[PDB]
Amino acid sequence: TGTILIKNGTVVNDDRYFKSDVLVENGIIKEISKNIEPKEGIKVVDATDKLLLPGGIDTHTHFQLPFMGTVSVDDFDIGTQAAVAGGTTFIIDFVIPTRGQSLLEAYDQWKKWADEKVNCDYSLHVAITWWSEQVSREMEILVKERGVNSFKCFMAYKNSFMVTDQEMYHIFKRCKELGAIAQVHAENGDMVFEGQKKMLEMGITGPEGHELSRPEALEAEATNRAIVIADSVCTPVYIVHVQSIGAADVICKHRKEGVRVYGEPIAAGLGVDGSHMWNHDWRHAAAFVMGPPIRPDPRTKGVLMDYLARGDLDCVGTDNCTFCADQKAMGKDDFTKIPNGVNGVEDRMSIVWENGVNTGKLTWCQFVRATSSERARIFNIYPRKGRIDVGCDGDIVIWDPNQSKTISKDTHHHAVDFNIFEGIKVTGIAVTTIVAGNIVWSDNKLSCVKGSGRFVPRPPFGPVFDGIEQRDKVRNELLRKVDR
Amino acid sequence: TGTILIKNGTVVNDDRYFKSDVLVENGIIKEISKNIEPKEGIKVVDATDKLLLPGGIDTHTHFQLPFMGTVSVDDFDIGTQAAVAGGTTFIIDFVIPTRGQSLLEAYDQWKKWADEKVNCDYSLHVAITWWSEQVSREMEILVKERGVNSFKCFMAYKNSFMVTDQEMYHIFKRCKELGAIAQVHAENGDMVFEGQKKMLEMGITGPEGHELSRPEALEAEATNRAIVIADSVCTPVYIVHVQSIGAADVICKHRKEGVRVYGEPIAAGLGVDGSHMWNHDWRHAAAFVMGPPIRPDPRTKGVLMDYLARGDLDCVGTDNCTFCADQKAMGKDDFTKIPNGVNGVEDRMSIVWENGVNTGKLTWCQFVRATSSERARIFNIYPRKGRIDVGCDGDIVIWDPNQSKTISKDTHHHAVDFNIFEGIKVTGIAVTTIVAGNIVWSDNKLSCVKGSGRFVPRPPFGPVFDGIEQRDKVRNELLRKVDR
Amino acid sequence: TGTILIKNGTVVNDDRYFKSDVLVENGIIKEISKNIEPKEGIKVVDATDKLLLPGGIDTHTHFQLPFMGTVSVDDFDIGTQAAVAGGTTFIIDFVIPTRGQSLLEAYDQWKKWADEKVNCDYSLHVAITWWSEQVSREMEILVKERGVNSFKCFMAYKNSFMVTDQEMYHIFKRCKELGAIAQVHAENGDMVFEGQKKMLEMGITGPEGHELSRPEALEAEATNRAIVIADSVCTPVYIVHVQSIGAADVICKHRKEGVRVYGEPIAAGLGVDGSHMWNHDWRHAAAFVMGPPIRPDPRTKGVLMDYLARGDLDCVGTDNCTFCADQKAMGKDDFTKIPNGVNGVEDRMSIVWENGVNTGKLTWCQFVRATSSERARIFNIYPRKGRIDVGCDGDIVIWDPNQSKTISKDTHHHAVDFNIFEGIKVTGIAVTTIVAGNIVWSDNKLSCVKGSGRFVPRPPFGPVFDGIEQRDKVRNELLRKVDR
Amino acid sequence: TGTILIKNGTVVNDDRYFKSDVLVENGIIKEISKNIEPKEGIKVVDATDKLLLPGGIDTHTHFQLPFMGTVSVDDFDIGTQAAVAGGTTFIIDFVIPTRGQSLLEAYDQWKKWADEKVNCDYSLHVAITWWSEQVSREMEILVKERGVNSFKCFMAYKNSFMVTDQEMYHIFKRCKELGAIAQVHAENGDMVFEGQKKMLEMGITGPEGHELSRPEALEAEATNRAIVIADSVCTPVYIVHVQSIGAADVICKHRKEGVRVYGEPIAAGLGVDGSHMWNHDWRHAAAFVMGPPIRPDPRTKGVLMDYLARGDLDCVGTDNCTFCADQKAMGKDDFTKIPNGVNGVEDRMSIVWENGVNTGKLTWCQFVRATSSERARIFNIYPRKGRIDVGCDGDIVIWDPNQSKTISKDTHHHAVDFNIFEGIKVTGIAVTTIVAGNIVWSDNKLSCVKGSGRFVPRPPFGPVFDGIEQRDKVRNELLRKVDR
Ligand SMILES: [Zn+2]
Ligand SMILES: [Zn+2]
Ligand SMILES: [Zn+2]
Ligand SMILES: [Zn+2]
Ligand SMILES: [Zn+2]
Ligand SMILES: [Zn+2]
Ligand SMILES: [Zn+2]
Ligand SMILES: [Zn+2]
Repeated sequence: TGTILIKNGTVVNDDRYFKSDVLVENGIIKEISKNIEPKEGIKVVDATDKLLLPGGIDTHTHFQLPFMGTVSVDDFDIGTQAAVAGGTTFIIDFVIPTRGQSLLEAYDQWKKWADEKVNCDYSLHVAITWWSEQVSREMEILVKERGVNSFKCFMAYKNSFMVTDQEMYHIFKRCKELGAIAQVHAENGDMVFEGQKKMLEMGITGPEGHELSRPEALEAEATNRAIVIADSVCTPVYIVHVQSIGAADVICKHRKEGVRVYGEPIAAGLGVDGSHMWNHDWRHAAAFVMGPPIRPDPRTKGVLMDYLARGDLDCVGTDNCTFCADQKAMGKDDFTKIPNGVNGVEDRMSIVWENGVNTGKLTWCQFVRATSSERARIFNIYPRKGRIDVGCDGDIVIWDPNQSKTISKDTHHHAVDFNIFEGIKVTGIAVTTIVAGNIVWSDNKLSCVKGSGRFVPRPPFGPVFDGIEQRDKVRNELLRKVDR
Repeated sequence: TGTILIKNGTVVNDDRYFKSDVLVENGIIKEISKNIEPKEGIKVVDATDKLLLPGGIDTHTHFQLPFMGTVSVDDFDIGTQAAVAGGTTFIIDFVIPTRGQSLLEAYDQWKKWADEKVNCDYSLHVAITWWSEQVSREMEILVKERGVNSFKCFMAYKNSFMVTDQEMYHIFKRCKELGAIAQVHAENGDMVFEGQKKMLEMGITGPEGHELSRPEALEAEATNRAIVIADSVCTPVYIVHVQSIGAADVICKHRKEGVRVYGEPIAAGLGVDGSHMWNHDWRHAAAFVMGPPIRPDPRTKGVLMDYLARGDLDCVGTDNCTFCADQKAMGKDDFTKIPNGVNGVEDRMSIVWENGVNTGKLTWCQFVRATSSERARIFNIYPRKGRIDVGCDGDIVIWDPNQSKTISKDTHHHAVDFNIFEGIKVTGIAVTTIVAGNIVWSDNKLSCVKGSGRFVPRPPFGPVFDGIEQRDKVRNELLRKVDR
Repeated sequence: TGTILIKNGTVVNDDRYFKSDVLVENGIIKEISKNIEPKEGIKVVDATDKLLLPGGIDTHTHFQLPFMGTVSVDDFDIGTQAAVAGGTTFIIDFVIPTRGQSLLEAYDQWKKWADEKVNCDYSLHVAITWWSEQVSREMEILVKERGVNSFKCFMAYKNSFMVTDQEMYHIFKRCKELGAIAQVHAENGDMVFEGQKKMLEMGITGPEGHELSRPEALEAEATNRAIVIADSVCTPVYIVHVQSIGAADVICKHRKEGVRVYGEPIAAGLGVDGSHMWNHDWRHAAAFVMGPPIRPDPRTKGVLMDYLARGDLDCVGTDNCTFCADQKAMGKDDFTKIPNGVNGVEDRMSIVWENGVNTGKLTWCQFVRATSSERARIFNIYPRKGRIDVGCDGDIVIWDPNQSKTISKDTHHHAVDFNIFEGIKVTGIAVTTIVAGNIVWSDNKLSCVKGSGRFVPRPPFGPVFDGIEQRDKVRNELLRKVDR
Repeated sequence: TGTILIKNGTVVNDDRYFKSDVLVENGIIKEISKNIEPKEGIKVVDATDKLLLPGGIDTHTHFQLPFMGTVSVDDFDIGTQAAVAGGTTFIIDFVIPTRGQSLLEAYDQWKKWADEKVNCDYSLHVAITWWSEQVSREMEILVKERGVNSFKCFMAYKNSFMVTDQEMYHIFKRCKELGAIAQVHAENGDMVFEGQKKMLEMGITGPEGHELSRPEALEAEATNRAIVIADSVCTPVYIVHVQSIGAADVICKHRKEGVRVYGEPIAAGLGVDGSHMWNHDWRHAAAFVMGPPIRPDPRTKGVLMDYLARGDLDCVGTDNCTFCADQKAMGKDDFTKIPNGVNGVEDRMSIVWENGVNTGKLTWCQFVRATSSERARIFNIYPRKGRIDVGCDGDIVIWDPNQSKTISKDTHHHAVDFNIFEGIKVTGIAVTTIVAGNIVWSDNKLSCVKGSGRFVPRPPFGPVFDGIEQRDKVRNELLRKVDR
């Protein structure tokens, strides 16, 4: 039906929380009121002592990602099952063209894989893995016709996706022109390449070689450069998987001066540290490898959450990019061949809850901002997503702030046989998830429908562009020309 | 009637803006919709090309303040007329007991003056000008019975209102216990007193002696100390009239580490600099005198707005405390006897607009946050105030972002014969103000009703206390006792 | 004789290091040259592969301190033996008047205790434990007649030594007038008192209660306030035992803006952390108690050394204030009655060496600055002390950067039966110490002469006052008076 | 003779100042003593009420620089005359190979031009304008045979000298290996190129187009990147002409964490602001053009001096690169063709004095550090240069802190017919300069000898490399390899 009535709980939006019953009809919220009588035949859910949160939005997923002939184990079906079991009802995945491949053809491939499989709504960012006139031209079609308002370039990955300062400059101008946000994987690629060469030459072949090849100052430098270029163009920039203190500090520094930069920590960075790469077990060590690496500095995750609470970091993704032991073992004598990526789609919200709320770092409202509402505004799908209000989509999570769980591979819903949050006790979990007025997770069991989810288009010139027309006006250099 | 229909404009809340018509019935918003047909006999206002903002909330007013036998010239009637002519539909004024005077008796006096005169809704903070057991006891009655959730102590004014560290500690614990926010006038009082003695001893008697007697480092030091004490108690603190870079930086520093501190710049600090105290005309110079002083550092107001945009400063007050030339002239041979205070209730919003929006520093939504919605949440009157939503109070401002005006005493609605924003050109003004569904400002004319406004109670344990129970839990020192 | 020739070593001053032989005659350096032939009968020391450093200067000692009827176990004889065994040839101790006691009478007592006992040269600071006209007057005699140029006030110790803002202001003006540096024990005394009351009321009686009663934000706040007051007066201020990151950051902040503030970390803060106060053994825990406490934040000592290397902290003292197990046990049911103080006079230099040099944090020259030369300039006894140059005092340490040692009570030369640096392995120690051309430590044995050491007077208006006359000129507020 | 006796003045070194007479014999300081009797026939100079400073060292000169077929107007003869008239007795100039030209052949050319012309001692840095195996190989000969210990690469000048991150990495490793300091012209070259294209396309052809083409964030970004790369290699880096607040802040940030970075402000940055590029007169505007540009932010020069005083910036150069009106006019319709460079060799010290000492920002000793002694240590020519001590070179400046002068082209000793410090009143000037015991400036007149000056070689592995062997040890990544 997509029709359900949720009674006796507390609604929590990012502006306030309050006691109210919520009615969803034909997948849309119809009524919010202190007491809604159940009519004949309507399904009723009890949220006594529980919270109604807008469904989580995961801004950073890589389901079913092709890599070196193999593929990520978590795909669009299993992946979205895991999402809703953890309170996340919307994922944004990355289209990743091969070099010289058309973005439209790559986009077509991605949307076909998803449309068939998704158990919840989704949308897509497009990575700019190579640059040319035709690429520039296909960006316009994506934005105008294919519901895209976000593009991603890489400062890392020399000899493949890496772009230069001159290219990045022009990519950002094109983003500006089309009203798209510009995303950046920000590490100094030339130095990551020299550091990989150095570590392997020293015989440091294990996963720990990964962190040592790329310390956090290379992430902070590249973050700095990408913001300086973006501020010159005068267009919104978005730093994906901000993993380090240094890079977080850079973002805070520039934001303070009024620069239009957004930042995205991820569940791994908020939940674990990089000392697992020094584990004597190779399998365990290699399982935590991703890029940028999870940082071994112990104060890292707390500081990332501090910035998150302040709004100097905006929203939490996962970078969900999962590979099995056998796939990971491709790099057993060479850390550079370990497929990069960890899990998080299922556990993001409970990890954010445990490390943010239960530490006193985040209030309930700041948790909703950090996990749905701000993402929605940034990618221009608010208030359809990320808000419990009349007219908005009936995607809702019944959250129990008092139920405990220890996270383990033995009980997760990922297709991969390892979890980086193994043994971590959390208090506060999703006990029922509702997508389009339908229960898809409840009583510790999934009731998904494969291919239920829909693609959601994202118009250009959203909130991230508010103020920029005026900024362009006041920064006009003709205002500063001397008439001689 | 308190019933009105506003058509063809854009609603602007602090989360998003959108095209919609707004219907107000019996003083409450009834319907928000893209097209509302006017019924028979209903008054219709056109907001074509205009914005519908929640009425401004001024957190810091001193209408009709007794001082040295005389009184502030702007009172509760004329004062609230000026407010609505500038888009402000809610003021919070300070009850100021004399030393040894009952707070309840002082509160009774204040509410009587206001109830008779106000043209818009209001509420009241209570200053703690002296400390004792009975004071502590009357705070409970105020909070429980008299609708107060905010108390103010002074670190300045030696030999009168000043409190010591030990007193401030206990006042904040009492605030914590009652669920009230703790406000602070933060200057080092002992040093302000020695600096006044020094300046006058040097023969520096003019208004410029005022700034020199109290440079900004005394404000920053006292701000620092008040937050450290408040963080130890673990209770929300609120820094009133943050006038300086140094004090703003201190607040940012502590907030970053997760300290629960709020800050309030004022219209004067956002709109002018303290170089007017060096004006060769004594009258002009003395007219800008207030405490803390307006700062002569030119980069001050821009930096205050930067912090405001970031949310490191929360909301804008006025410290509206107006005196005429004759009153100001009491201190003609002694700056210490110049009655302290300037205007701003009328011009706050246009000044914030001109310096925030038209500089590119603030978006439209961040302007609403800075002028209504955040104040409302902080003082626990959201979403009744500071939001255009169904069920909320029909206090609305029709804002024209494109109409210009030069501010002058020759056209203002203050009772005082001087304006600190004289000659300042602003673009973006309130063209119609609506309080409780009734037009009170339109077509450049007032149509107020004296004593129309109501007192609005403010429950304790509002948003400013979210997270604190958990913080108390995790900071519990018994968790850190060694069992020997 | 006080005559000795040191051959084959490297001289290390704070400006450069170089190979040279050093000749000392009648206690003064006579010649520095690449090759000095030994004459008939002259004693020769070999420093092949070793360094010649200026004798260490310990700016902060409390030998033989009266406390609650008992006395510190390390006195002026045993204490100075321990100093030279560790490479320190000059101590500055604090005269501490009782409240209402004459400073001159207290000074007389101190100098009598020392003159009889010291094995190396010394001098004395005077604490201002109470304030009055007569105190102000005795400060002038001390500075003019008794060789003192440094005075100390307390912001902590409510109901005893604590001074208010108004008193501190006037004490600093008096210091300014007399050309003395103003030292400050910087903790918020009112809050330390409320925190002690709170901890004991919770039943947290052990040493860990000490840290919890006084977290580092109370040190940082008081440091901040003391510098703001000192900058207003325009006179040099010196922060003793800077134990925390927060307080170090405050000093860096102000110094950057050009404020005349100096800071003194101590060997304990550079060498250990406060987690020893949570030791399950009461004796061990209580042994690390001092004020301000050693901080449990693990990154503390590294950050203190970073600032030291930068010159944002100037020189290292010890706060050597030692008590035996039996004395410590006075506070067995009450941490507030544990006599405050730890050891360090012997181990300061090796601890600074191990944590500064061997970490790569300090060069050899920066080590000499941090342990002698900067102290000497600050307290105006340079280049007589803290430099190997012709004409300078023949106090020299033969340092072996390659000899290792584990520090222990079983081998130290302190009179106390406990060492806070127990079990710490250091590489780089003093192997021979020379005071006034005489060997007092060599071949792991003492050869001191009791009462050999002399009192060294310290003229007012030293280096710490360079620039201040010009600062007073440019800050003259009459330059900013408006002529009306 | 090179023999002179200076009586009645105060010696000022960077560690202390003191009254003493100084005797120079055969060009070397022979005796320093409170009273030196003049023998028969010895020349005596009176420095009653005056200061004896070590001769100024200018680390950054471009005398006689070939540019676009023309040459800088100040050459090695006239240039060194101007230097000594301003108290500077040592210049370090840059050898600048054309692309594909041998460094040795370029070095040979430079040394030939200088040896014939210099009136005071000099030495040479070598710019790395292109990178190859042979270049790498010629660096070794320069360091081992030709007395060079400093090399310079460019991050600006796309399509000519610019180097990439990968090249810069390898250049710094080569510097490390040879014990040379690595200098960096730090602006983002790709962005400077796009900004030049943009400004000219907008029709902004005047000198103001220069600043607008290259705001300070491009200097701060490139400064940041060069330090991150240098810190990874673990070798000393030196930022030349630090012109901006942003870039100064970056250096402070990294230095704090212990990074081995040095910074060089220049006299123009310390003395004037970039608002002269907006002068309505084209000639005046174009005369202030250099790269990076002088910054129009008014608080710039004060903040640069603050950092200088702190030692976060080390020493002052000039970037003396002078062109006449006719040469400047090459870019009359195109700011990109204006030959870049301003004057400063003559006025550096008085400008530093006026803005540093007379503001209260620098003491006398910190002025000597900033103008000679620190440069000498950094480029490894201390204490031969930058110190008044026995054995050191008899290059001395008699400084009058009380003599005033207004700077003008009508009285300077530059060959160019314009001065950027025109009309600036300074108090404190060089009244007599002495090079190698000979008077070369006195009684407002030059008495130089052309080709008197000598080339001074600079050994590798100087002070800038102290600590680095230990840093390499502790940073060894093999210490962090997991043994599996
Ligand atoms: Zn990435
Ligand atoms: Zn990714
Ligand atoms: Zn106030
Ligand atoms: Zn007020
Ligand atoms: Zn103390
Ligand atoms: Zn002490
Ligand atoms: Zn350059
Ligand atoms: Zn240059």
